[PDB]
Amino acid sequence: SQAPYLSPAVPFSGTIQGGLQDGLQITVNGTVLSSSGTRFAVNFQTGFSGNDIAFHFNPRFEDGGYVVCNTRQNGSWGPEERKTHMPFQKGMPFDLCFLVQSSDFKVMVNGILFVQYFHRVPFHRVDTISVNGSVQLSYISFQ
Ligand SMILES: OC[C@H]1O[C@@H](O[C@H]2[C@H](O)[C@@H](O)[C@@H](O)O[C@@H]2CO)[C@H](O)[C@@H](O)[C@H]1O
Repeated sequence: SQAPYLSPAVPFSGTIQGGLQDGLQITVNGTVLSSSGTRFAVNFQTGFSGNDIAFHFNPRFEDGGYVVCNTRQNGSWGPEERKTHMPFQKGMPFDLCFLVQSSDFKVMVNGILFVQYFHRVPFHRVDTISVNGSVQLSYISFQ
């Protein structure tokens, strides 16, 4: 029920005005760049530190393309999960939707379930979404 971020410049760090509460659905619509950059990441975190990211979703256009999901606590990366699926094209706007559940995040890419990720830390300590890399952001919205 929070008014969306329209065309946010991309290194971006903005507030989830009440934190992640269960049921919440968050769309990130953007478009991957053809710059030399070969990664971007959408991070759900505690604050603007970026030292503790409950859920780091990091698509990479290297090694053939693969997305890495992980969780940062006090500046130290837990074990990754990887899909080798890569749901994005350079040059095409994705509708990327994170749905918040009791046990997990369900990440839909263009309304098809891409990965589901199980919370390692609790989710209602998360107050900030940040995005960086070779992506341009049309919008981030809250539902
Ligand atoms: O796991 C998310 C972070 O990975 C970092 O690099 C990893 C690399 O992914 C992995 O293959 C292994 O070699 O350990 C590295 C530790 O730094 C990224 O640089 C970071 O941005 C996160 O994406």
